[PDB]
Amino acid sequence: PPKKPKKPGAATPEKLAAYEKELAAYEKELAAY
Repeated sequence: PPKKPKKPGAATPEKLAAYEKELAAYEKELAAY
Protein backbone atom coordinates (compact mmCIF):
# COMPACT_ATOMS: atom_id res chain seq x y z
CA PRO A 1 0.00 0.00 0.00
CA PRO A 2 1.14 3.60 -0.75
CA LYS A 3 2.62 5.51 2.21
CA LYS A 4 0.78 8.45 3.77
CA PRO A 5 2.87 11.66 3.43
CA LYS A 6 3.93 13.32 6.68
CA LYS A 7 2.46 16.62 7.89
CA PRO A 8 5.24 19.28 7.92
CA GLY A 9 4.90 20.89 11.33
CA ALA A 10 6.36 26.91 10.76
CA ALA A 11 6.03 24.98 7.50
CA THR A 12 7.15 26.80 4.38
CA PRO A 13 5.10 27.06 1.10
CA GLU A 14 7.55 24.57 -0.49
CA LYS A 15 6.63 21.97 2.12
CA LEU A 16 2.95 22.68 1.61
CA ALA A 17 3.36 22.28 -2.13
CA ALA A 18 5.24 19.04 -1.53
CA TYR A 19 2.62 17.90 0.98
CA GLU A 20 -0.11 18.70 -1.56
CA LYS A 21 1.68 16.96 -4.43
CA GLU A 22 2.46 13.95 -2.24
CA LEU A 23 -1.15 13.87 -1.08
CA ALA A 24 -2.34 13.98 -4.68
CA ALA A 25 0.17 11.25 -5.47
CA TYR A 26 -1.22 9.30 -2.52
CA GLU A 27 -4.78 9.69 -3.84
CA LYS A 28 -3.64 8.76 -7.36
CA GLU A 29 -1.79 5.62 -6.23
CA LEU A 30 -4.50 4.73 -3.71
CA ALA A 31 -7.13 4.87 -6.45
CA ALA A 32 -4.84 2.90 -8.77
CA TYR A 33 -4.39 0.34 -6.00
